[PDB]
Amino acid sequence: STSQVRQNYHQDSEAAINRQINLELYASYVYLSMSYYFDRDDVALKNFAKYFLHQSHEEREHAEKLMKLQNQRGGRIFLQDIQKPDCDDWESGLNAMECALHLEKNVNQSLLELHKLATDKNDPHLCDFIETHYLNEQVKAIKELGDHVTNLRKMGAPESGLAEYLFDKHTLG
Amino acid sequence: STSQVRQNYHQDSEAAINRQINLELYASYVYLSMSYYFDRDDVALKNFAKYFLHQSHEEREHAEKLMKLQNQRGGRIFLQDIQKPDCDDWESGLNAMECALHLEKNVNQSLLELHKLATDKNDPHLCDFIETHYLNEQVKAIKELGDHVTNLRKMGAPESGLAEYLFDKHTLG
Amino acid sequence: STSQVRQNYHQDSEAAINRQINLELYASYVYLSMSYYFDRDDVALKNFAKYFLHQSHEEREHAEKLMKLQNQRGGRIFLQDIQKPDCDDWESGLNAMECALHLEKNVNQSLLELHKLATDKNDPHLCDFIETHYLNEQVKAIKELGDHVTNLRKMGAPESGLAEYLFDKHTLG
Amino acid sequence: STSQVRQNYHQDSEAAINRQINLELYASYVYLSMSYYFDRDDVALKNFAKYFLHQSHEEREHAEKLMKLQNQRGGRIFLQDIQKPDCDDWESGLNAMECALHLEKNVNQSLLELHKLATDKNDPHLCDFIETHYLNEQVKAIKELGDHVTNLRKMGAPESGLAEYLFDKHTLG
Amino acid sequence: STSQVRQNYHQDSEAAINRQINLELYASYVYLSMSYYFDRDDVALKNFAKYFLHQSHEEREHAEKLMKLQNQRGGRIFLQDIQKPDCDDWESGLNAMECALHLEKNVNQSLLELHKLATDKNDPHLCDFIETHYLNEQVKAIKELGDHVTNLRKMGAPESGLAEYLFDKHTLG
Amino acid sequence: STSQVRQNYHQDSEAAINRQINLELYASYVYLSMSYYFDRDDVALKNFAKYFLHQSHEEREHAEKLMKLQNQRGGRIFLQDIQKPDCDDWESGLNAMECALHLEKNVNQSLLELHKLATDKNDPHLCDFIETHYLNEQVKAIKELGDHVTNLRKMGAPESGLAEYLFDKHTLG
Ligand SMILES: [Mg+2]
Ligand SMILES: [Mg+2]
Ligand SMILES: [Mg+2]
Ligand SMILES: [Mg+2]
Ligand SMILES: [Mg+2]
Ligand code: NA
Ligand code: NA
Ligand code: NA
Ligand code: NA
Ligand code: NA
Ligand code: NA
Repeated sequence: STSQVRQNYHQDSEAAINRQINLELYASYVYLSMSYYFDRDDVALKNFAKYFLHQSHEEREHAEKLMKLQNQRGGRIFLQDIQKPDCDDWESGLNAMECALHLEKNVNQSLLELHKLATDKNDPHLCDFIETHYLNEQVKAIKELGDHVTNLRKMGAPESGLAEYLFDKHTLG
Repeated sequence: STSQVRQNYHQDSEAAINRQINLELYASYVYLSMSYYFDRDDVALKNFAKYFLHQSHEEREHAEKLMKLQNQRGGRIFLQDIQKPDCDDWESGLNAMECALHLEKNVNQSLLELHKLATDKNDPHLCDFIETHYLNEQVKAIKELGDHVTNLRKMGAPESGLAEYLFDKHTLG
Repeated sequence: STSQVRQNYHQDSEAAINRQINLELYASYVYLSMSYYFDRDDVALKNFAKYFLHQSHEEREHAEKLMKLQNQRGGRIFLQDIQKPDCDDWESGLNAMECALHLEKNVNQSLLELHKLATDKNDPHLCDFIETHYLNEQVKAIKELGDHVTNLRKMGAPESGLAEYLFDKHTLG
Repeated sequence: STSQVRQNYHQDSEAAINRQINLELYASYVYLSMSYYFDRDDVALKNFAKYFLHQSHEEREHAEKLMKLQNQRGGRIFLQDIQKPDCDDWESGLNAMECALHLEKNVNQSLLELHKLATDKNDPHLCDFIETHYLNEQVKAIKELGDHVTNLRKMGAPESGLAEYLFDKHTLG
Repeated sequence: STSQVRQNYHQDSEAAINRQINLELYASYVYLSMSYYFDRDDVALKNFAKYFLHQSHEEREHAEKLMKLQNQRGGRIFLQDIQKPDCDDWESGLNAMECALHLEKNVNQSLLELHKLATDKNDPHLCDFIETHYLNEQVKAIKELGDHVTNLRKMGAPESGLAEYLFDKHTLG
Repeated sequence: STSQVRQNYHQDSEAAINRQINLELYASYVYLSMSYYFDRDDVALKNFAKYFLHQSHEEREHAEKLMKLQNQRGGRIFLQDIQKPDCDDWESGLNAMECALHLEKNVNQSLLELHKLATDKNDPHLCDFIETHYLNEQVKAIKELGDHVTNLRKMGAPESGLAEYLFDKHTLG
């Protein structure tokens, strides 16, 4: 039953990786929803749409890298349903950015818990994997989203539709 | 409530498009599962894995094009859960190819029903969208998968592991 | 007696590094033996020979990097005899691949013990060195060897000499 | 009061980062002093001057990267006075190299304490940041300075002014 | 005790140069603080940050040129502590620009007093050094900062966060 | 039992080749030790280190060519332990060069005895192999090492650390 390659890879770590895969696919789905919200004719913020579509594809890449890791370590991928996102209508550029920030922090928290588990199970390869490929990416993503939210609020989003328009053009464009 | 762009776009068509989006995302998820099955150390068919990963990304593209369609027509995207695939373990290159063929035919059937609905609602734009972007793609994909299955069976898959090895190399490589 | 550069470098870590150097040189020697086994006129698998020769040189590189580390930290290299490999005759491509897999897992285990020691001695530079340069290399090597073994067995190695021939050509060539 | 981006970032870590920023700016100032000591007409070792000026700029870069980190994590930079260096006159190429070595080891010790704090506060992002960007840089810098000091002493520095002259030319030039 | 190169270089001029070096390093430190203030997630004006970082590096260059001068004339550099800047939080783009303008005028005044001393000590080399490298630089910098402040105020900074956003984009970007 | 390719290849020649393989691997190991001795922070002669590392790799190449020979003739490689070198500390550039010279002469003597055996067994292929690939290489290496030793001694090595420094720079650099 044991993979010929498996070494120093705890069942709890394997399970946590499967959970993280699902979470990354979920985040991808959330970003896809946001992107196409901004593609609506009654919202029409092309660069918001592009930004979130880019994030969606990036999250899918993160999930696939975790799947690759799972196979590298001799664990077995078990996929679960990808839940639909919490909203169909994201209301505004600012609200979408805040929800993205919240999502990224939730993903980061899950990654930190995964690192804690890896550390507890004395799995330095897994710890280094998380550090190298995920934790700094998360910190940068959170910082960028925070910068965006700060700018939007100072510009007067979301009540100033001019604010979101010019943000779309000058930051995201 | 009505989109400013909406014209000749029936509610039933909008709903059918949302269903098709979900089905395309589901197919993408199935192909992702198959790809990483072939990436397992105890299966180790790199070109099967690559082939199915390519199909997964292509299905995602199909879903995104349907979402773009929905917004172009002034319908509203409503996402649903993406169900996990039917299998974790796809057993063999041949079995995976047969399941892919079955999936593609199911997707094609849904597209045909969508076309029938479009036709019944006198929506020529939608009809030609389906015809141009989807139906021929499906026919080609089904033909290719059928060719693959035929070759694998004649080669002696799945009991002849040499068969799958050489197919991986010479057809998919 | 203390090196002018030495800082936060425990004697036990220095000794463990010297042991790892020896183990890496040993692995290099094993791979050299395997390579030239496949170069025999009665075995004659040129790409097996090339593959194992590449691995031999890579292991030598790993040893030299550990020696460089030892000097960087102000430890002192103490070399030991490099034991001859366990076999002169590696029997088959499959058997050689299995022995390589076993060897790589043994090297990985030694590296994990070294990381544990570094962690216990609060030596983050050494831990990061092991993580960055060794642990992922080992995981990849083990995964690749496992893929090779899986393919050979499915193809019918080692009784099917056609199996090894075609593997030599299509995977290793 | 809490930054919107802040997550898993302890106040003690924030304070330790501010201290490290100050220490890096201090090291930059020390190297600046040494550089321009060697630029004096009565010392006139152009390549010593260039070497230490390069080190000064590098230390400034290290400080700025720590400031960037502080903002990335949602901590707040608090700058302090940069103390003047301990010497105006560094006496000789050898003495300057020894003082540089001592300084670099002090910086390294501070970084190791910072890593210990990060580890104790379960901050893997901060630990990885220190490991990736600082610890190996410090080990290399210490090794290089030790090599320089060894060469100077063997050449006969600082009493052999020919020694320092030829070292300036052939190693640092 | 007298440098072999020293000629027509008064002790008072040497002391005034040392004071100017300190002032230039101080200005560099102020600009560094401002830059990283604008890099905060709750301020997030990337081009303000870049502008002030550029100014910081330029001020460091000015200090180093004065140190080079000191050695060229055969004076001796005596470094002092670099005081921390007056603020940690610069409040706004406009406020930072006004503080920068005030700082630059203070630096200019010190340069003018230095020139006056040079003139009084009949040091034409020093006078022309100041004139060539510093005074026009100061005049330009003061004019640029004044233009910036004027624009920000007319745009409605600092209460109009849109003002600072668009200034960051169109002037500083 | 006899290789299908074996022709005019005496068992005594096969055994002597196996001994020579071991001797070449031993020489490689000696040079590796010397190289990393010169890489020590308290020795710090980078070009000595590079020179001996080059020699180490060259000796490995010589061993591999002998292994290739063995298989070409239809003999069978039997590897033995590679003994650790006689010293951990090579004391000086001059002492290392003298030990290298002694080693090379020992290798040359073994080659000459091998040639004598080949000649006695009327093996012209083996004789010309030795002549073409080994004997002149040895003569050149011995001459070069002798030149190095002569220069070092005349320069005043090993008591004149300046001697070794300048030799490292100008001959080996
Ligand atoms: Mg505008
Ligand atoms: Mg074939
Ligand atoms: Mg790490
Ligand atoms: Mg010379
Ligand atoms: Mg003038
Ligand atoms: Na992610
Ligand atoms: Na499709
Ligand atoms: Na290795
Ligand atoms: Na530093
Ligand atoms: Na200035
Ligand atoms: Na040789």
